[PDB]
Amino acid sequence: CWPQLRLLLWKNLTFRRRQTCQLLLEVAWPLFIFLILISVRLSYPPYEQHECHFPNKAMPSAGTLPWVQGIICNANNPCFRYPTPGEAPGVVGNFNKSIVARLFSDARRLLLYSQKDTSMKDMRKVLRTLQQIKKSSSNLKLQDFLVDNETFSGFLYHNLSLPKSTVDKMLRSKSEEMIQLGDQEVSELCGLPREKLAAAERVLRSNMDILKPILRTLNSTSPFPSKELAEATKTLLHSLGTLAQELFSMRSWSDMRQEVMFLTNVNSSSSSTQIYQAVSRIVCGHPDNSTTPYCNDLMKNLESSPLSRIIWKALKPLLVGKILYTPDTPATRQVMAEVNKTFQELAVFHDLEGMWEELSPKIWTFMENSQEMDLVRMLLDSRDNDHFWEQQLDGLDWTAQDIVAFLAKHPEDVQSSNGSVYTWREAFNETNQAIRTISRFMECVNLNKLEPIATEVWLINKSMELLDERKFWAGIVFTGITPGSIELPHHVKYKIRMDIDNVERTNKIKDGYWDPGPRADPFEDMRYVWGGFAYLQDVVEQAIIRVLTGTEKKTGVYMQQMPYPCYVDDIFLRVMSRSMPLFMTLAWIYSVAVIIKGIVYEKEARLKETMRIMGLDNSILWFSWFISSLIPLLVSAGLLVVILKLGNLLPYSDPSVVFVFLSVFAVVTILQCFLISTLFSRANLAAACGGIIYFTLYLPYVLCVAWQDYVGFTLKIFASLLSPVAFGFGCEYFALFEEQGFNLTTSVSMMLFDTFLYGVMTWYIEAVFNLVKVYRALNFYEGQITSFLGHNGAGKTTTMSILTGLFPPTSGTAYILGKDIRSEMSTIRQNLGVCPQHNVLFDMLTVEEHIWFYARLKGLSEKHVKAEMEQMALDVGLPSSKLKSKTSQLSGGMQRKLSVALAFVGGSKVVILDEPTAGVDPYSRRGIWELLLKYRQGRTIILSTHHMDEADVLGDRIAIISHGKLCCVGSSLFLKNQLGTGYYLTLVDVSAISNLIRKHVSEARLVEDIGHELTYVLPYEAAKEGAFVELFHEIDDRLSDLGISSYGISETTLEEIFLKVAWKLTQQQFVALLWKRLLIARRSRKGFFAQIVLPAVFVCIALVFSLIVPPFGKYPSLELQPWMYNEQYTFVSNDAPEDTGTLELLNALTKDPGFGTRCMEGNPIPDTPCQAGEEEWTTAPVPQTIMDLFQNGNWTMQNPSPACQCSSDKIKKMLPVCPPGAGGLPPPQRKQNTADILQDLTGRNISDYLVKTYVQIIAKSLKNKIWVNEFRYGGFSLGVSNTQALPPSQEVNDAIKQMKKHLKLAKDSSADRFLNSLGRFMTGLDTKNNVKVWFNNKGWHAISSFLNVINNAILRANLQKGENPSHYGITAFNHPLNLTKQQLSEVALMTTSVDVLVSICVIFAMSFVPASFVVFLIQERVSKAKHLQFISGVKPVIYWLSNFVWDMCNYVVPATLVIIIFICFQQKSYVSSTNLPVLALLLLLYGWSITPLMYPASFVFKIPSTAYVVLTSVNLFIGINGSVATFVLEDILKSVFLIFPHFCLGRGLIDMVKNQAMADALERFGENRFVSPLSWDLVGRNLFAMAVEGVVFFLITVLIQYRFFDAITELLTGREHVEFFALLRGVPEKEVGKVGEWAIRKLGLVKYGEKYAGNYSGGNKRKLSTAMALIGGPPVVFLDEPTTGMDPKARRFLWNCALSVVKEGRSVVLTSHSMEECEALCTGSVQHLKNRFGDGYTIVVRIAGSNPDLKPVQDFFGLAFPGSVLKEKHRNMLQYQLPSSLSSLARIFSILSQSKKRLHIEDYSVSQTTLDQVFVNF
Repeated sequence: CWPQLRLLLWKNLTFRRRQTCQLLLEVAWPLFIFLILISVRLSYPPYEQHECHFPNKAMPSAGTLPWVQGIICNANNPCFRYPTPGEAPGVVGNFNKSIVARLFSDARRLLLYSQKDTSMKDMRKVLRTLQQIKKSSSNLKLQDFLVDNETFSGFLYHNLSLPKSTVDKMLRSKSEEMIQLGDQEVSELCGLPREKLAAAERVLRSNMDILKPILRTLNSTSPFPSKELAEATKTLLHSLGTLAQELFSMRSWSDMRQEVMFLTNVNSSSSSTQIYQAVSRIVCGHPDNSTTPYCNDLMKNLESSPLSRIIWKALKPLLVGKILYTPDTPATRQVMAEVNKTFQELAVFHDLEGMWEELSPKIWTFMENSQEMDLVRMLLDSRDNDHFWEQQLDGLDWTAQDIVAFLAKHPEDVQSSNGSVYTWREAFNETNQAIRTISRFMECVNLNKLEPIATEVWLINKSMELLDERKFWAGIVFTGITPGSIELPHHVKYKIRMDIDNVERTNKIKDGYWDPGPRADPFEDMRYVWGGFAYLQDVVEQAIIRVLTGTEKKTGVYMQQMPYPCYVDDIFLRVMSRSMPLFMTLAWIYSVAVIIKGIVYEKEARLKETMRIMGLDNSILWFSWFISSLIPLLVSAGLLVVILKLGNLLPYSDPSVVFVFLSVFAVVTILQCFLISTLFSRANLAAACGGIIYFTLYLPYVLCVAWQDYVGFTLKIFASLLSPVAFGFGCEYFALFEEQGFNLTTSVSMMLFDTFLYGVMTWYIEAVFNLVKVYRALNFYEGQITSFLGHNGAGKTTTMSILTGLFPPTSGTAYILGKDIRSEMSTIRQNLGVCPQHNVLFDMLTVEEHIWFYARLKGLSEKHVKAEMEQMALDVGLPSSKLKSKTSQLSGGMQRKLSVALAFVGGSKVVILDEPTAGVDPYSRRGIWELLLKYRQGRTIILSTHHMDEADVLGDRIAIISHGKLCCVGSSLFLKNQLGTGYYLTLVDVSAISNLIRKHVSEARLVEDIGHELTYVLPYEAAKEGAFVELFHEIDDRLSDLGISSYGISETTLEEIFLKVAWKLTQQQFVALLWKRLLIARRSRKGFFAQIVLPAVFVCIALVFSLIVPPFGKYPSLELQPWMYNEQYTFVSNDAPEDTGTLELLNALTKDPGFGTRCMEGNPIPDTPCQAGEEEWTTAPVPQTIMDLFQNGNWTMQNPSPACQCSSDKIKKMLPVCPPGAGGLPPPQRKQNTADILQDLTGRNISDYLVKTYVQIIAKSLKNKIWVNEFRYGGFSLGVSNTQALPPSQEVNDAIKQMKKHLKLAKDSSADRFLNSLGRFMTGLDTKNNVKVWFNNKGWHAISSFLNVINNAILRANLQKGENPSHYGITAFNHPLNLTKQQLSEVALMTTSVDVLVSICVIFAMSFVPASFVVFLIQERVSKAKHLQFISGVKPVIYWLSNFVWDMCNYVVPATLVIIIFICFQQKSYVSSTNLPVLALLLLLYGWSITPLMYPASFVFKIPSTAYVVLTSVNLFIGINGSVATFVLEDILKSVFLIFPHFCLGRGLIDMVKNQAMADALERFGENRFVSPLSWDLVGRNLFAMAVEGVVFFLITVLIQYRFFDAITELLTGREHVEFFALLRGVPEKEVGKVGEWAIRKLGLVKYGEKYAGNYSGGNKRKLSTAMALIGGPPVVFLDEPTTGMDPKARRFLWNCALSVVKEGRSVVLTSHSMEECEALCTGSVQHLKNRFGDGYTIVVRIAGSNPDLKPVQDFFGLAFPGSVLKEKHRNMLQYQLPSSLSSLARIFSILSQSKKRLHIEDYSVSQTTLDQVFVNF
């Protein structure tokens, strides 16, 4: 029915709104978490990087110069964008224009040409002709020695005192001047000017010396004596011109000098960036211990310079690196010597330095003076040969140094320096300085690194002695056989030992949680390049192959990795896609906690029972709660969608799918709320535990997704028991579809199936947890109230159960319901109102909002609802509070009145009331009575109560039920007439009155007497009128004569007719309290067994997590390093097809061995041989699409790609790269073999194909969603290097040999060794064939395994037909050696998250027993125990001490248990007194300390069972904060060691320091010898003492703060109940077993109220409370509410006990809220108040037959009694007051008798004013 659902929604939203506290937090919490997440996002901006290619790295197998260039130049993996020249499929290489390479090539070619230029022989022959044809013909400035055939004046001239000229007349201080002039002025054609201007001594001698030069022609054209000599001169001219052409074309020495002077250009040279630029230009293209102090400061400067630390640490292991060696057999020694010789090819400088030193004097002597030197002097000075020089030098291309060469410096003298200073002297000094610098730089580099040592232990110790010396590179270990130089194993496996800090960790084969990226960081990620491991592997494999096969080198291995495409990374986005369920379910867990609080609060107030009683079937109210909870949850889902769609958080989101998924999850979580709400009662505790349980439900998703083991039906069956796991699966699928936007439909279907199953389970568990009634005959006539009483058995419960108790047919009675319907309840339920004991407040929904809501639910709007206000106008007049204080909670007192008024809504015609009045009796009860009388005196009413005073005052027909069967029924006087005890007369000596009353009338008798009163019983049935009329007058006369004060009259109250018809004391109290605690510990299984067991399982789970977890410091793994990891395939490209060696390699690859070592029986252990896959050339069919064959061939074969990758800048920011839209190039042919489909990329561009294939495979993985990881790890491409290389090695060696033959061959081992080393170095660069290897650092150890496999293939192809390639093979491992002291200590003090988690779990487990103590203390603290002991004279200090002692006992016992569970483990419990006793005392002190800390919590908290969870959460938070504080360091540690007051945090810190100290001790003892460290050694004692002292302070403060209901012990047996209640106090000593029995003797129930386990309904609880009230004899006993509660017969028995206790005499004090009992028991005297302070006597008279006679009865009542009042009057019955109440009862009684016996009347009774009305008047 829609209106009732609408009203339910209205009330739910009123609950959500009016409190105005929960709703604000509800709205803000999702907002708060979103603000935090946005802060995190803006703290982690996306990082976008372009695709990058990596420059090729050269291994030692390649040229040594490329190797050095690679280690120095591309040591950073720069990420050049475009494909580098080395990435091309053809010839590899990057350092083509490098200056060093140009220098080396120029030097080699010039050396080859110089000895083959046909020059040396040419000048040798020219000199021989000079010394043969012209012989000694020397023309020096003053020495013209000429030996010719006298052709051109072939005569000798000498320079003596006199000028000698043996030609003609000499003619002869006019002689030295011309000598000096000739010494100075001699040139090509200056003779005529010389002799024409030779000072002033001409004329006399000028003729001879000016005519001789004419004949001599200054040797201009003279050199033409013979044709052969002229030809020799011409060929020498040509040869030297060509030599000059070459030495100018090289042009690299000038550049070398340029950078050399640039380094030292100025004194204060700038080395910030110019030095680095110059270095990079020279080597590549534009894009501690003290051995020698010079080297020490050089390397200090090198490492201290900016932007050089990485290169410094890459170079240091190479120039002071050291190699170790295990084997010692002659063959493996030969292999190691081959490695040594391969390395030593670079050791060519020391010999170069020695040769420079040796040859500098020779070169200097040759230059200073030589016949050829003079020949070249005179050759470059002429008129004709100079033109030949000019045309030759500028012949090929050009020469700009012609003039400089012509006029170069000569040893004769210095010409000039004003213009420029650049001469051969400068070149000589510069080269000498450079050679010296080279010597000084190189001598710091150790040459030899050769040391063979047999035993591995010695290898490890020497490695230690080297690492601690800062001098070590690596070591190699083989597995050989007995000493033998031949028959070396054909399948050799080896391991490499080297520092962990310079190698990739061998523990993991992958990166774990894969993330997109190139991962090419050399500082810490790519450790195989700068650590030298790859170089070690290359050299060892090269030596092995060379020794085995014996062939030459002819092989160059290079390294490259795939260019990872352009991408934008958001690790934050990955974290969101992984764990946004956590945040959204945090919002929803707070929401469900709020909803759980609301629903459990509604249930606890018993409002569900009220709703069930009146209409409101379970299904419809459940649906109303359903919708009310959905509304806010759907709003939260909608705002979550809005926020995620916008703000650049989760774009590419389809609103429909996300919204429907969120809605279904909202429905499911609301259902989970309904499930977890089905077994809870306490509101706040229920909300907290619902939050905790939902959080626990969420946890296992992480482990399920991480392990993902045996995926299949297991996932669905497990999700059928858990919603958040299914939601997380759906979220991961949505994140998957985001990138390219098990089955979602199947997940939703099983989610709905789970929803329905959970709903039906909830229903099952919820199910499992004139009225006439014909039964042995109740009749409730229309009109007037109808009471209902009963004591034995149900009596009342059965009636409510049958009428509305979910027991429609019956409850075990006759099958007759009543109301002549018996079938349909809805109509009467609309017409029926029920007011049970529990009230209806509905939180702060005003006070009258309940009225309108109930009226609308039952009645209708408009007219009907209007009635409420007018009836409200009669209900209570409180308009000021109505308009001001609407809430009912602050309106205290009328809550019962409000409930009964709400019962009078709609049809208030068959209303039923159960104990309508309960509280402050007088005013509230009178108001309820007036309300009932003035509202519903129209039709049937049912009323049930136990006070039995409401029944008498109310005008109603009482009904008495004893055992279901009716006992009596009718009006008060009606039933009293036939079943009423005598007529009570009270007065306030005794024998005188006794004989005055008894003798006058025999029927009178005594019943009971107590001080200051006397009661008598006069039966009225037998004879009343005569006795009274003759008795009271004389009673009053005697009272006047005697000392009696007054008297009064009472009738048979309803209860009796009901019953008949139906210092050592301190130790004593301490031991008593300890006995209580021991007894409660023994019993109360649910409160202590769990507390003792679940800490044990928590410690056990901590133990298993700490044990099963693999060690975190175990780096070495002995990985066998196979080229497979799980399953994959690679590619082999036959680039540069020339059929020169490459075919051999490829056919060796394509054999039974395949790639590596899969021979014999499959030597690799894990992968097994698994020989499968037909060796076949084949490919899968290509798709048709758009005829890609020629579509992709449209002028696009080598350089361009079939498609492009769109920039992922802003339109799409996906982690992968833009998909081209096609499958790249057509799939090349594949090779099926060795269980992996190899690929071939012959004649392919490679780089683009690699990127596109990577994109395709990652897309396929995203489709299948196998936790996407990189598949292809690399490959290799064969081919041939550049053919531009200079002639082969043999040519260079032969040229060096002929050079040795020339230039005074020296057999000493100084020049021959140098030239041999230089030849070997030059020949090393030769590479007949070369290969390139593709790798990727993402797959760890791929580099090493690929080197292994490629070198194995090279070995296989190099076999000389000896046998099958299968037997030949190689293997390579890596194994970091045992760590040293420093890093072992450092890792022993690591974060050790295992230690943190175990400490947190153990402290969390142990922080519970104090919680048990606190909950026990608080539950006994609520006005039950504390004040009880106060009344007992406890001096609470001793009680606190006893509780303290018991708490520590009941902690140490769990302490012993938990230490036993640790004893189950071994390491944590060491045998001696260093680890076990410290831990035991640690736990004992933690118990001693934590429990006093939380004692104050037992004061502020007002409700038990929630302090448990509250303190648990606080302890968890404190432990977590301590753990993170421990993790703050990873900057003052002292501040950490200052927060002692947090004992839990301190104890956790002590646990972790103990663990780390034990680890340090064990590792130190294992590694070497050390002193035993004690746990307390200068650390433990101080902190334990300070912790104990702080506990003392906390105990003191809590005690001083302490200084500045019924007490029933729960889960306690009747025996022990009474036992302690006897031992409570009273100094029983040995009477302990008596006084308690004495107590029972007053209260009886030796067995019925005793031996009973637990506690029973309030009756026995109050019985025991009153029994324990009178522990002994006190002067007074105060009783507040002596019997309030369920009182079938407890009233009479308790009253008898109280009046007996008064009989012994205790002056009991009563201040109960039940007036009738208090003033019927207590005596100032009640009789005096009700006689003198009361109103007139109440008269009730009964009339039969016809009512008319009511007219005269009142008439004379107003005549004889002018002062009279009437309060009640209906057909045939009426009531009178007569306020006068004078002349004693005698006169009025007699006159009424003599009148009404005459008129018609038959029955009457006169009573004293209602015993409570006297106070009501006040």
